Amino acid sequence: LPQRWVSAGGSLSEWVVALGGESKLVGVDTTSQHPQALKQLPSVGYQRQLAAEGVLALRPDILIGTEEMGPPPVLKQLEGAGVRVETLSAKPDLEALESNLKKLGDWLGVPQRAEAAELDYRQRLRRQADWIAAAQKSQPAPGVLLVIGNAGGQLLVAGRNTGGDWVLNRAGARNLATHEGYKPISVEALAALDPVAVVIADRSLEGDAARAALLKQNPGLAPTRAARDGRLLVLDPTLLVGGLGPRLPDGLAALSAAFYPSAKPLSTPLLGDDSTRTG
Amino acid sequence: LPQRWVSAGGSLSEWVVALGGESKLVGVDTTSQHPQALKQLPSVGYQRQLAAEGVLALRPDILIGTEEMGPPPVLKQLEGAGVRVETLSAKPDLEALESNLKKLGDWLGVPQRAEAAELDYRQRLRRQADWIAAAQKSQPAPGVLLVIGNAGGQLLVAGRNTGGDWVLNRAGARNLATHEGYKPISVEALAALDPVAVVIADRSLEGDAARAALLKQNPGLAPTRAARDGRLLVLDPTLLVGGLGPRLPDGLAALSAAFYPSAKPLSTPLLGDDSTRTG
Amino acid sequence: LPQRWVSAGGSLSEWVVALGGESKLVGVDTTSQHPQALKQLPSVGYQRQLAAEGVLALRPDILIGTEEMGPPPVLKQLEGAGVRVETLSAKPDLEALESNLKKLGDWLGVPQRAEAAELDYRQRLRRQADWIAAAQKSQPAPGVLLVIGNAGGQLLVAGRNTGGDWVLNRAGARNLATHEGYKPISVEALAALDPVAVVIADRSLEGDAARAALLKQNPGLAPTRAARDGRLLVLDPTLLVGGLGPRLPDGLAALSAAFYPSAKPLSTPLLGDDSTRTG
Amino acid sequence: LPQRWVSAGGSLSEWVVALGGESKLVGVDTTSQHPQALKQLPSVGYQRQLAAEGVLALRPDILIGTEEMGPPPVLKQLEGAGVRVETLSAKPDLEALESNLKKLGDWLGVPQRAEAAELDYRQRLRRQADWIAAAQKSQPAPGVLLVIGNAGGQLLVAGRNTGGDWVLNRAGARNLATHEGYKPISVEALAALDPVAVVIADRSLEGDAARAALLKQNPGLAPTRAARDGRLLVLDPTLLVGGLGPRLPDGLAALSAAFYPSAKPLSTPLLGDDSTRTG
Amino acid sequence: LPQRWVSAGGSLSEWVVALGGESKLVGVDTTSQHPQALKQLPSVGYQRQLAAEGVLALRPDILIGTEEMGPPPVLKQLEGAGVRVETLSAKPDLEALESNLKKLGDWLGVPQRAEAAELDYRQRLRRQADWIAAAQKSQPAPGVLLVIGNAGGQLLVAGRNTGGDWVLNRAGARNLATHEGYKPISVEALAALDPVAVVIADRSLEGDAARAALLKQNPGLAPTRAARDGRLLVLDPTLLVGGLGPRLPDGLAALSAAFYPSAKPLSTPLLGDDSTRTG
Amino acid sequence: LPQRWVSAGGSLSEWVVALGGESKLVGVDTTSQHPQALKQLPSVGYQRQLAAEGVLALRPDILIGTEEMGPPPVLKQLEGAGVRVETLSAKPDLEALESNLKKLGDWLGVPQRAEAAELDYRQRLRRQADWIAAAQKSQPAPGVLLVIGNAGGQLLVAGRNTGGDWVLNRAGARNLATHEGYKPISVEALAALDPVAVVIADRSLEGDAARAALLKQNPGLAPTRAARDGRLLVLDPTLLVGGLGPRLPDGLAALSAAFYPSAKPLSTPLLGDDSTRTG
Ligand code: HEM
Ligand code: HEM
Ligand code: HEM
Ligand code: HEM
Ligand code: HEM
Ligand code: HEM
Repeated sequence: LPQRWVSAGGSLSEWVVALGGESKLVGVDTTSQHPQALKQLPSVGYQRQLAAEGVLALRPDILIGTEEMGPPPVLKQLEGAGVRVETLSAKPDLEALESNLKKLGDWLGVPQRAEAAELDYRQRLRRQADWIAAAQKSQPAPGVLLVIGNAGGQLLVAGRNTGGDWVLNRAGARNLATHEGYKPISVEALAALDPVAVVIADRSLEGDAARAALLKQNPGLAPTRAARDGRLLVLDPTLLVGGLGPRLPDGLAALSAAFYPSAKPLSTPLLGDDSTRTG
Repeated sequence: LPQRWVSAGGSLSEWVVALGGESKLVGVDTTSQHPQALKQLPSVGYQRQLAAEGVLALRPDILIGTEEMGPPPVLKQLEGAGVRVETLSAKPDLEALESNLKKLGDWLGVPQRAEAAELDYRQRLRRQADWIAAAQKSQPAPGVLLVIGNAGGQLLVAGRNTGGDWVLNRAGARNLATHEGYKPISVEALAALDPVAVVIADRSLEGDAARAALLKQNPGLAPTRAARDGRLLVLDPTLLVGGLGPRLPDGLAALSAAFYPSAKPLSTPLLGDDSTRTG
Repeated sequence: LPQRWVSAGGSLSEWVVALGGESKLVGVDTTSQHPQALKQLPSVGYQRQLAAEGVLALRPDILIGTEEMGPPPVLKQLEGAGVRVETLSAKPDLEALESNLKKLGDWLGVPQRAEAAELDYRQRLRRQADWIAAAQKSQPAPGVLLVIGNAGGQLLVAGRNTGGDWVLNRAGARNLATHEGYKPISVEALAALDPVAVVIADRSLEGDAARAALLKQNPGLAPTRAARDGRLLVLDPTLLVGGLGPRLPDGLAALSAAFYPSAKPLSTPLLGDDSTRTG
Repeated sequence: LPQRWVSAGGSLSEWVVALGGESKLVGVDTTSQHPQALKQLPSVGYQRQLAAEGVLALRPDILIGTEEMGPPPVLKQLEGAGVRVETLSAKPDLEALESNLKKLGDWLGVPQRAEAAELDYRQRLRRQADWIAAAQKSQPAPGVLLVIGNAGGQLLVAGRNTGGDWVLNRAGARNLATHEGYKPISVEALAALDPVAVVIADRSLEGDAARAALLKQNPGLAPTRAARDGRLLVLDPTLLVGGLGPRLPDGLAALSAAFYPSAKPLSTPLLGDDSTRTG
Repeated sequence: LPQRWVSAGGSLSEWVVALGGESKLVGVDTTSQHPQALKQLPSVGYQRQLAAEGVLALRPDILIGTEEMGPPPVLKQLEGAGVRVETLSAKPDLEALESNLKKLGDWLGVPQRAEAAELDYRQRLRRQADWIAAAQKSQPAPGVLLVIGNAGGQLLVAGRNTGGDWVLNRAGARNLATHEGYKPISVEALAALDPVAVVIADRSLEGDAARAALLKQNPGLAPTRAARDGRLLVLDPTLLVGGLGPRLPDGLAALSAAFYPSAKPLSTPLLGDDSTRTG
Repeated sequence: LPQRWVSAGGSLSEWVVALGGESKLVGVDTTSQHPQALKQLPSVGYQRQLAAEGVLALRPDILIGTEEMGPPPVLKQLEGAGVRVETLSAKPDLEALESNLKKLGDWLGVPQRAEAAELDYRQRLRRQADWIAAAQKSQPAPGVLLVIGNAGGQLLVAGRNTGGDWVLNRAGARNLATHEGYKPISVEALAALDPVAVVIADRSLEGDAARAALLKQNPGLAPTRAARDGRLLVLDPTLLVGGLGPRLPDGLAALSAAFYPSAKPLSTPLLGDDSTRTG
């Protein structure tokens, strides 16, 4: 069984730790910020732009990542250097998660723990769905948009078949975007969609800074119901990297509470609320 | 000499403390937040809406305030109740300051200290003006706007003969507003003015929250050079209440440094900087 | 259904938010500090001294408050201006609460949620009463006093039929005051009552500052068992404004734990404990 | 029943407070730091070196401590001065705890509460043992060492029949030390033992400072699996003074979670984790 | 020259560090809390009650302390064990300081630095005296009392020939106490003295907690001008242990500013101000 | 003159800001963390591994960096895309600095300010050198080592002609390394050198965490005088990237104070001190 692991992809790293493999992690990419301790480990750079020399320097027994791990030539030279490179799935669905956990469990030597993790996860999701069903008795599902930002610019809208879409659906909202994947869209169209709430995952900014930057670069969003009712929600971007992660259930609880404010929220930083208005 | 003082108007209160009369203050209005300890004294409400019963309860020997202290009927019933009511000047000029200090010094019994205060103040201002003169050798004075907000709404623009205008001029900027006093102006006109920087004094919000609210309610400001270059500066609103206060010199140093970024700033929380852009 | 709400009275505002009406609140009075976000909304001043021009500026569809909302002439001119003014009950009893929730639920469009709120509240109270019954098996109910202070002065003692009395009773204590309402009482009498504990709700001070101010202005309290055993408890004053609020249950848990120290406390900032003694 | 208590021995003090006797404590030794408020009470010095004049000055009705309370001559002169000196047991076992609680309950007048405390404690321990049994199905008990340090020096290893040994066993680990009591051992032997994890209870240092000091003065520990896998755990030293204390159950939950990382931890500052590695 | 030093007496330790001997300090007594790092060194207990075994364990080349270091028998057994024990002076005067610095400089090997330290110190004091002279032109020296407390109790008043008296005089105040040394005095007499300000050095409490405890145990102080004008100043107690220390000059600047509020304070945590009143 | 700048190399970015060009910076590499606001700008990745698509997305008018900016192919494709790529000097000497400032000043349009910056810098250095000369009268220059770490591993020692060497020399120390550039060296040799102090610049760790990691991976350093006397100094790594930066003067003041502890330090987070010992 591999003893020295290097992990690329936030959620993958969280899973390794969750399954008890923290002491086996010798290096991680920049999107791996949870738990907090992972930030103090050697860095191999961004997952989409791995540093070959960086991973080799750690004498890794295994390198794990998803489809979004690369570039391809660097991964190839790594394999040629004797490094065991595994590719898990970043797809936004339980089938993928259950498959990733199966593998991680095996390479870690804790197949039972991996099964228990899958079980607790689905249980959390079943509970989240039941809470939503009850909440929709007094309020219909709101139309929402999830956008990925870079200091408020270069907006990418989460369309169908993305982690962002999965998160919006699982939290009880209706994704207003009908396209596939993450794609840029004119603010004009976005404003026309008039979302009840907008979820912002910014790579560089957080809280009010993220909100302010968003409005600076996309003034058209100010006339949306989302901006008017103080519903520009800031989400922890790492929640969307490397496939479905262990913190999503807590994330869904916070989002669904914001989506159905007239319902007693579920029990249990990853979601900043808006305190400003427009009228 | 009066022993129990109640003060209405932020800057007036700061002066009493500055001259050593802190132990004589038994109550203050809500705009008196400096020094921090003044927030722990009994409150008589907002200066423009004093609570008669509130001041009487403190058995004050003297009540001080400016023209903006009121309403008139309440001040009258107070005088009729035997309370000594003094009215100082809130006018934005050294002549007024020097006159206010003269009186405060006398009622406090420290005429010499009051003179020294006037002297240090003007010295600070002379130094600020010389720094600006040198700074304008490599950069011309920027056109700027100062706005008073309420959670980003109900914008009042500081025109000529206001504390806001005095502050912009003393900090080396050109007030773009040509009207008199504080008046509401359409965002359309404001955006047309295209300020290099915008100074925001919000009664309820601070930092990025203030910026975000401002943009939400006034989307048109996003296309100004101010928003584009990350120059929506947030100023401590108390710096503009009750006439010229003792903290303005430090305030001018921060503003002038932001107005002439290519000059080594002057020596020495009251000014939050912008970190977002638009491009 | 009203879309823009202005609320006067801490507890009322908390309820609107609790029922999911936060995005409909456009302004609140100074006693509305919970949740924290409410402090960033436009302010209409103190509930007992509303600013007419202040509420009108917000174009409110409805203004809610209790009997303690005023003054009367200002509320009248508001009604004459077309503003819908509703008056709920501030009375210290479940009948009033259940009636306030009924109305809020209707004007908010969530009658079921309001019913669920009433249900959870009474359940919390039933649980608090059972815990007390069990706790009184090893210790008798302590005689206590609840005082409202202003920077430690102008003390008002909570007598019968006040929110303070309701809170003392519901927390398992015996209110030593036999008068009706909130009334000033000489420290001499208060010290004679010799409370086992004293609860202080100060408008301006908190923690040790509140304790120190209390003792400075009322030296006679130092010889009470309360002062001797380090039981000058500081309570969040907003818990007593605008009728019975949603945070009282958590407040009762903290108080009852302090009142019966030999009992395992109930599950779950609003109550500062004393660490000083006298002997 | 005694009204003024002076307590020597961290855990004893915690118990007095836990049973509701906080207002009866007029003084404590330096190892009594929990709850936090106990640090603000008069100090009688270190438990092993009590200040006679220090306790007498407090006019105590009773002085409680364990075998480790002294020196003997000082305790004697105290008894001769009329002070009631009680000696409880510091022995690392439930029989001793149950006997200490029995006495404290009686002198405090809350025999029932003391019984309930014993009951909750054993219940917590039964639950901890069951969790461990389940955790050992996928992982065998790890060999561990517990050391008491002084700014990383003067290391004492917890052998058999010590609170440290009790804590390691109850948390699911195997104490690698075979000696009796706390004894100094050469780092050479300690490194040879090659612990999977090392628990450090430092009197002066905490967190990374404690780790760094430990390695500075005992370089040989760097080659242990504990140092390599980032498992130099820092434990709150007060958890080991004055017999079995009320916080141990929470302490065991944290330790056992660190000892069996592949198990979902138990529900609920006293244990700092290691983030550094060696490879 | 000695390489391993153990120091008893706050101010002595500060001097060793100030002269550059920090790396030579291997242990200190509990009153040595400055700089902050000294708290992380091995502890030898309280200066007046040194732990023989504690110092020996550190293999010290030298042990330094003042007259207040003891007890005598422990110091004797230490000398008999080969430990070099030096006794400096704790007397409240420059002659003593200059003599202590002379010795420390020699044993540390930096005679010139010690001379420079004496020079800077006296210069600081000359500047403090000149500032006071100018301040007394508009205000006469206030009568003040300095008290040493233990969680607000066991009050010792600083009389003539004490560090407390030296500090009051050097800060521009008149010590109202006419006795010699530190002695207990009835609150009745203390209140009669009616100090303009009271300086409290509490061993266990700080800030408002110290104030509250003081008033609880000495209610009579509430009617003093000091309590009425919010002038119960809390001083860092370590400033008074082990003779004249390097932080006194900064301490004098803060005190003199509080004593002459109508004077612009001198340039540059050791003095907490009072925010409560009585009227 | 270029309006949109992207900067790679910490010190270069600091200079642009220092000269007043902050509003012209639209993106920076990961080593640009000062001022703090630069962390909120879009990221182009690590300087040695720039993201082509990342810079192009910002529509930059100019890209600045040093020799260490790359890789080469990416810079080439950038030039081919019309991006103006400038290469400044990272060499550790004033000639290089003065040349970089000359260029930055010109492209920014503030040649005079750039000259003033060069002037203030050299003045700071002249003052630092004079302070050292005086300090060496009572103490000889200490032999020191500066190491660059990665979570305490992969140690690179700063030899001749490196920013690390420049910093050690300018701070009054003697670099014990005789090799050229940054090179790995066995801990055996490093320990043999027996440095009086060791300066650690860790890419991932800070403070005690950095110290602990260093000792874990390099146990041999524990027997050095540096470890024994608590002189493992942690330096802000960004101070060594992108050539000589504006914060070095403050950095030199802190280091030289640590190198000559018996000298009164110079006036004015970038240097963490060691509090642990070995003996
Ligand atoms: C906080 C500042 C710094 C950060 C964030 C940083 C980050 C990185 C990253 C992400 C890598 C790729 C992974 C790896 O190979 O380790 C790297 C490589 C490297 N870094 Fe840095 N670095 C910093 C400071 C420095 C400094 C001060 C030096 C020392 C002169 C340095 C020298 C190197 C070297 C030699 C490499 C190898 C690859 C190459 O040079 O092309 N870095 N750094
Ligand atoms: C944090 C919450 C509170 C704030 C911010 C607040 C603030 C104020 C202010 C500004 C005044 C006017 C000045 C004065 O006359 O003292 C006032 C008056 C008054 N307050 Fe409050 N108050 C609070 C809580 C309470 C509570 C809990 C009570 C007790 C039942 C109360 C009873 C009164 C009374 C009796 C007056 C006299 C005037 C009147 O009742 O119309 N207040 N308050
Ligand atoms: C932090 C400081 C300040 C606080 C706490 C404060 C608070 C208030 C409050 C509570 C009201 C009543 C509600 C309303 O009508 O909006 C009010 C009204 C008003 N305030 Fe202030 N204010 C502050 C600063 C200022 C400043 C700097 C100006 C600008 C010159 C200003 C101008 C006004 C005006 C024009 C009104 C309308 C009513 C009147 O002027 O009589 N306020 N303020
Ligand atoms: C933060 C600094 C201080 C600490 C930590 C401290 C601690 C202690 C402790 C633990 C005791 C033993 C218990 C007792 O008898 O109360 C004690 C006793 C005593 N302390 Fe201190 N002390 C400090 C400052 C002072 C100061 C400034 C004075 C005043 C001149 C002082 C005068 C005394 C006296 C008179 C005793 C009685 C026993 C004797 O003097 O031998 N202490 N102290
Ligand atoms: C935070 C808690 C603790 C504090 C504040 C503390 C403090 C002290 C002090 C001040 C001394 C005297 C100086 C010396 O000889 O080192 C001492 C001695 C000693 N301590 Fe503690 N201690 C603590 C925890 C412990 C623990 C958990 C043990 C381990 C079983 C322990 C065992 C000893 C021993 C063996 C001595 C030698 C003298 C004797 O036992 O009589 N201490 N301690
Ligand atoms: C906190 C987490 C994240 C960090 C630290 C991060 C960082 C980066 C960096 C440094 C770049 C290179 C510069 C650039 O082209 O902008 C980049 C590119 C990119 N990132 Fe991320 N990223 C994060 C999250 C995400 C998420 C959630 C998405 C959305 C699905 C995403 C999608 C992309 C895309 C599409 C690119 C373009 C290049 C490519 O895909 O190969 N990133 N990111």
